[PDB]
Parts: sequence; C-alpha cells; structure tokens
Amino acid sequence: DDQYVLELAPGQTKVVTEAEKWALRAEGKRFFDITERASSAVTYPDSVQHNETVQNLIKSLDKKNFETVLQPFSEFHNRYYKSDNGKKSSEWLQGKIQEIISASGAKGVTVEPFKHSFPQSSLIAKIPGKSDKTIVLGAHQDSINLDSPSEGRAPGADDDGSGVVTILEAFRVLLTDEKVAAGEAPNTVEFHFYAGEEGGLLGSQDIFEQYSQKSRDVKAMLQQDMTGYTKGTTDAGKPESIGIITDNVDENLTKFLKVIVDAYCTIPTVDSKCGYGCSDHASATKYGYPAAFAFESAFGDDSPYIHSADDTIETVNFDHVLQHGRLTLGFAYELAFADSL
Ligand SMILES: *[C@@H]1O[C@H](CO)[C@@H](O[C@@H]2O[C@H](CO)[C@@H](O[C@@H]3O[C@H](CO[C@H]4O[C@H](CO[C@H]5O[C@H](CO)[C@@H](O)[C@H](O)[C@@H]5O)[C@@H](O)[C@H](O[C@H]5O[C@H](CO)[C@@H](O)[C@H](O)[C@@H]5O)[C@@H]4O)[C@@H](O)[C@H](O[C@H]4O[C@H](CO)[C@@H](O)[C@H](O)[C@@H]4O[C@H]4O[C@H](CO)[C@@H](O)[C@H](O)[C@@H]4O)[C@@H]3O)[C@H](O)[C@H]2NC(C)=O)[C@H](O)[C@H]1NC(C)=O
Ligand SMILES: [Cl-]
Ligand SMILES: [Zn+2]
Ligand SMILES: [Zn+2]
Repeated sequence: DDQYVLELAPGQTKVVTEAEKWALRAEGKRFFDITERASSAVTYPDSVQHNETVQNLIKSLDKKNFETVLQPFSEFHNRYYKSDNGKKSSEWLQGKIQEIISASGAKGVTVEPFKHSFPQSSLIAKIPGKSDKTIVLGAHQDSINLDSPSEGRAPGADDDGSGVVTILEAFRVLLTDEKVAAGEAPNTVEFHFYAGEEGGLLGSQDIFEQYSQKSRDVKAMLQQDMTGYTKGTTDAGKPESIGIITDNVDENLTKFLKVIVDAYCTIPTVDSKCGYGCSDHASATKYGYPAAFAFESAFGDDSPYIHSADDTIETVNFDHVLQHGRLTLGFAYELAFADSL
C-alpha cells in the first residue's frame, strides 16, 4: 500500500507501486489501471452520402482556432489527473466548450463534467438527435511528465492537446449546421474529453463501464491521440499520412474510417498496431462498443517529446491538425445521419 493493479494483457494482472507504474510507462508498456475494479455487429455505410454538405462545412474549419486554444491549454504547468492543475485545466476546457455552445444558440446541446475519484473530471458534450443511438468522438485532456508526474512540467501539446483542439473545432463547426443544432439528426453525437488517460485509461473506463451498465447504445467511437507531429514523417522522407490503428478496434468501423479519410482528407492512410491499453478506444472496446483510432503518423514516426517538458506547441503542425479536423467532421456528420446503424 499503495498497491496499484494493472492489466497489461487480456486477463493478466500485476500489482505495482506508483513508481513502478510510471517506470512501465517509460518503457512503452500500456495497461488498464483496474485497481478500483479489480476483477474487471454494426454495419456501416459503404460510401459517403453527405459529401456536398460536409465539403461546405469543411470550409468553415479555421486552423487559427486550434492554436488559439492549444497555446493556453499547454500553459497549465501540467494537466496531471491527480493534481489540482488537472482540475483547473478541465474546468477551463469546460468553459471553452460552453462558450461554443452558448454562442451557437443550440437549445438542446450541453456539456457536463463526469466525476471521478481524482480531481480532474472528464467532460461530455452532447448533441441530442432523434434516437439514442450514439456516435462518440474522443480525445484525452490530461498530460503527464513521466520523470515527475505530480509536479513536473507537462505542456502536453501533441499528447493530447492536439486531439482535444481537433475535436473541439469539429464540434464548433458541426453546430453551424441548422439540422444538427436543432436535434434533427437521426442519431445522437457526443464529444468526450477523457480525464486520467495517462494513469491507465481511468476516465474512459469509468465512462464506458457506466454506459454499459445503463445500456447506452454506442454505435461508433473514434479516438484521436496525437494528431499534430509530422516532422518525424518528413525527416524520414515518407508521405504525410493519417495513421490508422488496427488492433483492439472494430474491423467494420475501421473500414468506415478509411472511407472517411479517402473522401474528406487530402492525405493517405497508413496502418499500424499500438498494443494493449493503448488509448481510450481500448476502454470502449473492453466494454463491448465498436471503436476506431486515428493519429498523426506511421509507426515509429510519432512525437519523441511526449511525456516530457518538451511536448510543446512548437512541435505541432497545424496544417496536419486541420486534416484530422476534416476527418472528425466527416465521421461525425456521416454517422449522425446513418439511420441504419
Ligand atoms: C465531394 O464534392 C467535391 C466538391 O466539393 C468533389 O470535388 C471533386 O474532387 C475530385 C477528386 O478529388 C476532383 O477531381 C480531380 O480534379 C483535378 C482537377 O484539377 C484542375 O486542374 C487540372 C490541372 O490543371 C493545371 O494543369 C493544366 C495542365 O494541362 C493546365 O492547363 C491548367 O491551367 C492548370 O494549371 C486540370 O487538368 C483539370 O481540368 C479538368 O477539369 C476541368 C473542370 O471540369 C475541365 O474543364 C477540363 O477540361 C479537365 O477535364 C482541373 O481544371 C484533376 O487533376 C483530377 O483529374 C485526375 O484524376 C481523374 C480521376 O482519377 C483522371 O480521370 C484525370 O485524367 C486526372 O488524372 C491525372 O492525375 C492523376 C493523379 O491525380 C495521374 O495519376 C494521371 O496520370 C493524370 O495525370 C480530378 O479530375 C474535382 O476537381 C473536384 N471538384 C470540385 C468541384 O471541387 C469530390 O469529388 C466529392 N467527393 C466524393 C463524391 O466522394
Ligand atoms: Cl501516449
Ligand atoms: Zn495520449
Ligand atoms: Zn501519453
């Protein structure tokens, strides 16, 4: 005591100290932290159906908005989920989401905190549709410095500030569609900003456990974690691409994600695996929901600065973030209007 229980592979657990937990992370191992829960097909459209509408919404994306939000978000000393910094950064992000909702005038759209047993709350923004079939867009809002998690500097600009501002800007543009804002889409859309991802997927485990216990009908979940770093790709002489993960994800949903990238982005896809417990999509998968995951690059070309003080906004390519904004908008809109899910 304190003893943390980690799940490193299906049905395989290890009891560790907190220091050993961060040492595992530093070696590249991921896991679910299951300390508090110690014993714990959908067919998609074959092609895009709303190309004219989505192409017009894409013209409203503004890459200056990514940097306007990411700069002050990264100025929190860290956004560590067990720190008062992480409570304050979540409250700040909640205020930014609320400013977008209030300025849209969309009567039924809300954001609410999801409480956890640590100071940093997750955030869920909801766009009600005509049915409770739900499409989820996710990113994690916490950051960590693995050499000193509680008090170490962690700007978290790429990991995962980039994903946060990607889906926040897609959320803003979605609310400019009159039918979506009025609640007339056949399906409900939610934007999730997960707390405590760096501690072992703590916030997304809580959310999808509760959704499963309440029989929430999640028809698709897309996670984005690190959407901004292209220098590794360009240094290697490789084509700028959207990375698509192929393990711990739903195969049909991943095929649909590639349809979305082919239709709405101007760069190609590149497949990789990233292992067990890799990001918050793994929590959706664990609790039985179909999930997919996109990120910045091919395997091994991602930011080498993550989990340190050097994960700064100067490493982020906002033209690449814009490509992820386009795919987020297309994924959300096409599935919001997929009445056969
Ligand atoms: C959703 O909706 C959106 C709309 O919002 C849809 O957008 C459409 O998307 C498609 C696909 O992405 C686009 O098609 C592609 O468009 C470009 C057109 O680019 C213009 O420039 C060309 C180059 O011109 C320069 O160079 C010439 C050299 O001769 C100069 O003379 C010029 O001055 C320029 O400097 C130009 O050639 C094009 O002209 C053609 O189109 C006009 C407009 O209709 C005609 O007047 C012309 O006569 C001529 O037909 C154009 O003005 C093209 O480059 C793409 O063509 C390639 O791909 C075709 C399909 O594969 C293929 O048949 C062509 O031969 C061509 O192939 C060439 O390129 C390949 C690589 O790309 C090579 O491998 C190959 O060897 C060959 O060299 C293609 O036409 C639409 O433009 C775009 N439309 C709009 C309105 O935005 C979107 O499709 C929708 N999505 C869905 C439904 O999923
Ligand atoms: Cl990471
Ligand atoms: Zn991350
Ligand atoms: Zn991380």
